[PDB]
Amino acid sequence: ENSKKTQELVEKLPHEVLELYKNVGGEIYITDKRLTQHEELSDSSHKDMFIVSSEGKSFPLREHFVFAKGGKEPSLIIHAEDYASHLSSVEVYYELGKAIIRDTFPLNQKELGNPKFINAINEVNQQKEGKGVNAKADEDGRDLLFGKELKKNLEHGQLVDLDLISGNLSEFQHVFAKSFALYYEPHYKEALKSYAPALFNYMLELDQMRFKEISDDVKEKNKNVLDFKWYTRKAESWGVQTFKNWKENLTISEKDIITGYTGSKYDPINEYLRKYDGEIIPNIGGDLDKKSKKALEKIENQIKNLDAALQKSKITENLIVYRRVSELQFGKKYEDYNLRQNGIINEEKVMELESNFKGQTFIQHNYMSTSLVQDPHQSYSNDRYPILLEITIPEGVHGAYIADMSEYPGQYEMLINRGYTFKYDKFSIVKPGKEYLKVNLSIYL
Ligand SMILES: O=C(CCN1CCCCC1)N1CCc2[nH]c(=O)c3cc(F)ccc3c2C1
Ligand SMILES: [Cl-]
Ligand SMILES: [Cl-]
Ligand code: NA
Repeated sequence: ENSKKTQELVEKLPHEVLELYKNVGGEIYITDKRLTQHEELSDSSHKDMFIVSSEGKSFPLREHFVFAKGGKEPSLIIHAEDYASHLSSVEVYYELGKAIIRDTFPLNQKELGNPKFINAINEVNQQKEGKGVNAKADEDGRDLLFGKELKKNLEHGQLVDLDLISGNLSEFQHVFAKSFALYYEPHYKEALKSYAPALFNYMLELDQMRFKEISDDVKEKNKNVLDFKWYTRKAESWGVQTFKNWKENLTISEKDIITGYTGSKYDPINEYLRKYDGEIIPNIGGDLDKKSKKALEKIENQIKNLDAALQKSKITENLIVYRRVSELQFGKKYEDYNLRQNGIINEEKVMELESNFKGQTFIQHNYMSTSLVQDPHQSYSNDRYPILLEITIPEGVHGAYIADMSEYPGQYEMLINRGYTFKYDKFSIVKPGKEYLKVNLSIYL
C-alpha cells in the first residue's frame, strides 16, 4: 500500500544512483514504525538525536520520516507514506542525495573537490542581478541552496576552493544533496534551474551521463578485484558464506589453534617462524632444558595444525586485504625510522623507502594476519600505525576468513598462509587526522 507508493518513489530515481549505493553495502528500508524503533537505529545514541530537513528545520529523529544512516554500513530508512506530497518526496531525495555524497565511494572521496562541483558552486555564489558596472548581487542561488551556517561563513562573490570545502564539509554535502533533491523532484526542478542554473547544469550532467560513467567504472573494477574498502556489511556476508564449508571441515585442534593464534599464541608462533629469515640453520649439540623443549614442541604442533587448517582453504577470486604495520615492516634497523612526526608523513623518507624497496620481493615466513576491511578496529588503526599495507591476493592463495573464531571478531581477519613471496608495488602518501603511507603489495604465486 503506502509501502508500495514509497517503493515507487525510490524507483523513480536513476538505476545508476541506486547501483552505487548498493555497491558499498547500502540498504534501503521501508518501515511502518518510527525510525528510532528500526533495527538499524537501535544504538542508545539515536534516542536523543536530531535531524535537519532540506529547508533547515530541526526535528527529533524519532519524529521524522526519513534518515540516511552513514558510516560503515549505510542504510536509508524511510517511513512508509503516500509520498504524493512533493514536500515529503523532496526530503526523501534529499537524504538519498546525502547518502550518495557522504556515504558512497567513490563520490564521497573526490566529488566535492572536483572542478565541476567547485565551478558550479562559485558561479552560483557570483550570480548578478544587473549586467553592467556595479550590478547588484543576486542572492537567489545562495538563498535556495546554501545552509544558514554556510551563508555565515561564505559571503556572496567570495571564492570557494578546496580548503573551504574541507573546513565546511557537511555544509557542502548539504548543497550537493539539496541540488540532487530539487533536480529529481519534478516540482522543484524548474526552481533549481531558474535560481541556481550553474548547480542545475552540474546535476544535469551527473544525471544524464556521469553517474552512469562512475557506475560503469566501478563495475569494471569489480570485475578485476574484490575490494570491500572500509565497509563491513558486504564483507562480513562474503566472509561468512565463502568459508562456511571450510569451517565445517576443521578439526577441534585446528579450530582451537586458529582461536589461540589470534590471542596469546600469536607472538611465539610468528617469532619462531621468522627466526632465520628462511635460511635453514639447524641447531646442533647440547639440548634444551625440559620446559623449553616442551614449549618448542608445543609451538611446532600449533604450526602443524595451522598449516593443515589453512591448506584446506583456497581464496577463489582476486581479493584486496588490509594490514597496519610499523616501519619494522622494512627490517629491524628501521625501528626508529620516524616515518611520521606530529601526524605528518615524512616525504623524503617515503622517497628512500621507495628507492630501496619498490619492486623488491620478500618472503613473509610468519602467517599473515590481515583485515577483510580497512581499519575496522582500534588495535590496528591509523592512530597507532603509520603504514597501511594494501594487499592484492590472487585467486588460489591459501587463506581464510576467521573473524568468527577470533578472540577479536571486530578485526574481520583474513588469515593468509605462511611462506608466501610478496612484492612491494607502490608507495602513496594518504592525507586525512594523521597522514599515513599506503604500501601496495601483491602476492607472487
Ligand atoms: O602484533 C600483532 C598482534 C599482537 N597481539 C595478538 C594478539 C595479543 C597481543 C597482542 N599484529 C601485527 C599487526 C597487525 N595488523 C593488522 O592490520 C591486523 C589485522 C587483523 F585482522 C589481525 C591482526 C592484525 C595485526 C596483528
Ligand atoms: Cl608479525
Ligand atoms: Cl609491526
Ligand atoms: Na597448494
